[PDB]
Amino acid sequence: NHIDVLINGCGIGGAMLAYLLGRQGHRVVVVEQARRERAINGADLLKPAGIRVVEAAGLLAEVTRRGGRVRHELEVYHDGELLRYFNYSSVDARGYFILMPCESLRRLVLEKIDGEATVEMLFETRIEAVQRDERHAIDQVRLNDGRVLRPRVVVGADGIASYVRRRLLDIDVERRPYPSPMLVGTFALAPCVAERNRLYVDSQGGLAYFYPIGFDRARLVVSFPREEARELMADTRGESLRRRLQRFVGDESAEAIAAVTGTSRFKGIPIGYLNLDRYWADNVAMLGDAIHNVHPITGQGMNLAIEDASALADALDLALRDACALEDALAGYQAERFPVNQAIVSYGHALATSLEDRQRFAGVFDT
Ligand SMILES: Cc1cc2nc3c(=O)[nH]c(=O)nc-3n(C[C@H](O)[C@H](O)[C@H](O)COP(=O)(O)OP(=O)(O)OC[C@H]3O[C@@H](n4cnc5c(N)ncnc54)[C@H](O)[C@@H]3O)c2cc1C
Ligand SMILES: Nc1ccccc1C(=O)CC(=O)O
Repeated sequence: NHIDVLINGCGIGGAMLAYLLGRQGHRVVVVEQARRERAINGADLLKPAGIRVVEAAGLLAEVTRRGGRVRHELEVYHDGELLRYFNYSSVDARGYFILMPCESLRRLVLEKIDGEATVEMLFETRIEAVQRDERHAIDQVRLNDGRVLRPRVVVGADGIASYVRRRLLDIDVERRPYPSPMLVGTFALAPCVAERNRLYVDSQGGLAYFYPIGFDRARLVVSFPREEARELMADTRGESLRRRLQRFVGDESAEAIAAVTGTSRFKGIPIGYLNLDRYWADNVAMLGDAIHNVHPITGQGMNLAIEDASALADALDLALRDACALEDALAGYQAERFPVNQAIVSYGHALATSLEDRQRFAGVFDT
């Protein structure tokens, strides 16, 4: 019943890790509490560092074949006037980003895992209990199907409310909510949205970000102070939201506003602030939202899960092929990822708290 790696969670992070380890013939069991087909919804953005992972995994061609869109521009408006235009390819030819729904990319990765004979995905399954040895390493894990496994490594890829973090590592994280929630809705695609990503903010705390997703749809991500957000979502025919948008979204995006036909299909987006001091202990390591939570205004939640998965796959491959001890590989993982994750967590908070103040917001961008 010896395996190399037990991964708790089959989100984008855990799926990517499973796939990269499986490609090397490592014996992997992935435990996921949900059904495989549970349509989750998540982040839509891949940044250059995430794209590098997807490309190295051999998946980049397939991403655009399945509705992923290459982009290299963003317009940012404040109080209806253009504050910044960013052209990410204006120095770096490979500066581009990709818009790809998390669930589409995850389905692609699962299709690859289906072809890897050393990886076993267990859906509608959870860990029940673990047993530690005299060195304090997890050596036996019992699942709620009664299966017992003996993994060399246990990974928490189990997201924002990580079971591994809370129940195996005994970490409690301080909750510090933001006063403005964020919501995302999917609408018909207007030509203006097809043309260029446009982010709008105003001095009263409003945010509206319009961008295309898949072949023939568009997202609108909004943020308002909580009580206002409540009132705008309550008028379900969308008239209050559309008129609030018209206060800070100019006519370039008028057709995108008109596409907002109601509010009933908006979904909340979680908003945390976290970067754990330790990404690992003993033979247990964590990735993605289990270890950090970035403000979703950064767009980077999926991207950082993928970057972490790739780093952790590198570290675990070294340890499992006996190129170094596990504790040294896990320390190297943390050395590599902690600074990157820390910068984006700090930057997300700096963006979210500067929105209303035009000069400060611009200053956060310039870095
Ligand atoms: C609707 C929505 C919109 C979002 N939009 C944005 C955005 O605009 N910008 C942004 O930066 N981020 C956004 N996010 C956050 C982003 O998707 C996450 O950062 C990303 O999914 C993290 O990936 P992960 O693999 O670490 O965790 P997840 O994708 O959360 O995957 C974790 C997996 O673990 C499983 N799991 C949990 N507990 C257990 C258990 N006990 N046993 C077994 N399995 C378990 C879950 O079922 C899940 O499949 C959004 C999230 C949502 C839901
Ligand atoms: N990148 C962003 C910038 C401002 C507001 C929201 C987002 C996102 O929410 C993108 C995503 O869905 O990953």
